[PDB]
Amino acid sequence: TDRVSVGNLRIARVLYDFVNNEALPGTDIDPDSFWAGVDKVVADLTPQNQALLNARDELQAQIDKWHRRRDMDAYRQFLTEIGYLLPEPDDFTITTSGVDAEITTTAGPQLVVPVLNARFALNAANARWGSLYDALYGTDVIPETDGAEKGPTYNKVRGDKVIAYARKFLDDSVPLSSGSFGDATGFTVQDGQLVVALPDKSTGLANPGQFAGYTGAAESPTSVLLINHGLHIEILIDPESQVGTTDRAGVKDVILESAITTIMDFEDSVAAVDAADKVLGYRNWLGLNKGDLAARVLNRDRNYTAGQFTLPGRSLMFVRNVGHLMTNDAIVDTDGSEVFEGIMDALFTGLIAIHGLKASGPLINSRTGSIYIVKPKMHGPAEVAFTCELFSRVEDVLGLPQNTMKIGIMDEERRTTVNLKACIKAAADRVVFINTGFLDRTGDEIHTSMEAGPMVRKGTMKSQPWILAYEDHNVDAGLAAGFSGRAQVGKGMWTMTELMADMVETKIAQPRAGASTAWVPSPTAATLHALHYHQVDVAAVQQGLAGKRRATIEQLLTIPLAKWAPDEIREEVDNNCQSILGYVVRWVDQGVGASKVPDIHDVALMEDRATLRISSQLLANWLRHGVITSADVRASLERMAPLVDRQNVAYRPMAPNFDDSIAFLAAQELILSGAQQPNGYTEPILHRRRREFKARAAE
Ligand SMILES: O=C(O)/C(O)=C/C(=O)c1ccc(O)cc1Br
Ligand SMILES: [Mg+2]
Ligand SMILES: [Mg+2]
Repeated sequence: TDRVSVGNLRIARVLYDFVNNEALPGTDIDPDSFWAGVDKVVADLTPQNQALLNARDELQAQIDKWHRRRDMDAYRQFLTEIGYLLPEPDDFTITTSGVDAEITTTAGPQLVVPVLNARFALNAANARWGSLYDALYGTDVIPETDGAEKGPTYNKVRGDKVIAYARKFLDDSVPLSSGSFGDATGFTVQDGQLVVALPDKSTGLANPGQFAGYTGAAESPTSVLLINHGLHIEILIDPESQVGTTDRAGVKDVILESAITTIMDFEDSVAAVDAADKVLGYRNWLGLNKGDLAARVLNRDRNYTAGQFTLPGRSLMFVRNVGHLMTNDAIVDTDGSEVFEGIMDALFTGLIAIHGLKASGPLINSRTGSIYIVKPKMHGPAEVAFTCELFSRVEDVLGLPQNTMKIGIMDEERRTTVNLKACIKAAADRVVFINTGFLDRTGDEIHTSMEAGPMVRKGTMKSQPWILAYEDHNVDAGLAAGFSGRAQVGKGMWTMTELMADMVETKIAQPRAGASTAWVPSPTAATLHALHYHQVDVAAVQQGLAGKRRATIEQLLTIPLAKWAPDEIREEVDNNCQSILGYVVRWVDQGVGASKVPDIHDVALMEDRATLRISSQLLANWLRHGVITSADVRASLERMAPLVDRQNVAYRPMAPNFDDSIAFLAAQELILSGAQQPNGYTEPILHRRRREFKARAAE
């Protein structure tokens, strides 16, 4: 067989060769003891890994039959009875140490990209610094009304509104003692503080401490760096430029620190179903931790006059492993059982990250000596304990000190939401953030209460009582554990990549709730979301909330049951079957784990496996209570399958041959058998069908 024999494992050759030729050299770990640890850890941990998965199926099975009989008094008592709801520990504080300042202190956007896409990943690590002019001019933040519409050449009417918008931002972030940046006619620093020239007057910063440094001669600085809320603002002064020649202070651009941290993703935004897929990922992740990823390059750090100092130039990177559910046949055991993909990610992504700790690739990742892993889709504290013990064992195999691997706990399952304090206590010496995964969180809420009744519509979940408590309950728990100045309190993702006007308008709510950070789709959306953290003082908002328990158990357990006309239904099912179809074609046919599919209302939504978990779970729920039928679902399936194809070279249509499309027939499975996946997860059906398409295409 092609696989390579090591203890009780048969490792696919391509993985085995990658780890030996690319990963291990540099880490001073002997390739034979490394594989010995791998075989040993896997054999050690697979049992209670599988035990925990059975506990999900068991706890769930109790809930399902409960609702086909049975109103929160009996319910809450029954959940704590069966071990779902567990006791709350005593108040405590996290002890995680040696964490980069990006996570303990700075507040600001958090970006997520698929790690299998290298040029995206390059742009994301490069996204710690972003032009504000390009994000304002490039999007709908400036309305494309009047004579300010983007064209094939640069539009100057639009250009000055960019400048005026940024001039205002400068006024509301770094105030002058008297006057406005819009009437600014010169910049210079004389005797250590910057003097801004005005028409008649000359004024300085109201707080002269927000001056951080500059480029060029202090006479005619090529730029001036400013700080506010720990976030850096660079004004590039070069009147040579096209934009510089027009601006009344020679200003070329306004650059904001944008992507403070990025999350390189191995889970819901990627398709990776055999050992060849994971190694493109792993190779990209290795390319980043070395600092030699190219397609062009990672950018270097930036230097300033204060003498000279220097700032980070790339976004500090996390990785997101997969959770505890899926297996992957990149490794099989002697009788053929696929090995748990969560354990593989920890060993392999961990080993790789030793390179992002040294320079001999040239570029360092963590300056405090930590490795940052996000663990999605945990179900309770005991699942957190296991991830901890798993990381502790990987550390031994890899020879690094205990607790180098830190956790990014994802509050995206119901059983961790109501036991959140127990969860963070479990990781208490490794946690570096908690984050409301509200899409994954919504799919669990539906699948957990599937037998309770018909669910409210998808749009309506945004305002349901459970969700609102869930968002405030997380911030409560974080601050009560010491997260301020220690660990990020993080919130969820803006999916609408073309509505930056609405994003700039409404996403301010998240930092106003005390979020240290929130998730972004793009380097551009990251820059705009950064405007929100110059407005709101996240650190001050956090202190106004400590103690304030604005949420109880009963608000978290309120199930979004409904109580609709035959227009509101046919519009929901069609809407759903369209975003399911449009995501799954690119998923099954091309191994693309994230795509922008316009919903029914011509809104470009960025989909992943969480959003598809909500959609398919939803129809699934409406089918189980007879809101609609199987043939009605099939109708909307066939109704829209022509539409995504015109909405979509080297691509495969779906209509009229619905039987002969593994992508179409997968989407149909995802709904019609939707209810029977463990916790409504979508990896099984997607992984079996992705591998199927490959198998046909190889014949
Ligand atoms: O809230 C969650 O479930 C969470 O973890 C976020 C995502 O997984 C995600 C959702 C949509 C999207 O377009 C990109 C992503 Br990265
Ligand atoms: Mg999620
Ligand atoms: Mg302030």
